[PDB]
Amino acid sequence: MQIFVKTLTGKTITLEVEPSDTIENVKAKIQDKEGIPPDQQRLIFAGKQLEDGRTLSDYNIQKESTLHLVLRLRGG
Amino acid sequence: MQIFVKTLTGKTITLEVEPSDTIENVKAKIQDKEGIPPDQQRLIFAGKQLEDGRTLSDYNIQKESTLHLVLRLRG
Repeated sequence: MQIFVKTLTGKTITLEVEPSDTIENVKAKIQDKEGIPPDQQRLIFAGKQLEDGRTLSDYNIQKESTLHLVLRLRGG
Repeated sequence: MQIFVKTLTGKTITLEVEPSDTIENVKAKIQDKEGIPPDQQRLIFAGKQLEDGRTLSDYNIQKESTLHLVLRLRG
C-alpha cells in the first residue's frame, strides 16, 4: 500500500509499505529515499510518536494515510 | 507573550510564556493546563523536536507562534 510521509515544514513523499512493516522498517525506507538516519526520525500518527518495534497494522494505519515525520538532531 | 500549542490530531490551546522560558518550563505550563506529564510531551518547531534545556528565544519563537505537540507514551 501507499502512505504519505509529511514534514511539518510541508515536504511530502510517498512510500510503499505493508501493514506488517514495523515503524523501524518505515524509517529504513525513509533513509533509503531521503538519506535521514533512523535515529533522527520520529514518526507520528493519531497525535502520538510511534514506537519503533510496532507495526503499521498495530496502529491501524490504512492505505493512503499520512504519517508525519519530525526530525531530531542535537542543536537543531 | 501568547503562543499557540497545537496537538497534531487534536486540540489547540493558548499559553502565556516568556522568551526566556525553557522548553521544560513550557511543558510544565502544558501540564498545569492539560494534565499531560512533561516526560510524555514532545514539542516541535521548524519541523524538529525541541530540547528541554533551550529557551523559546533560543529558537526565535516569538509572540503568536505555534508549537506542535505530540505525545510519547510510557513504554
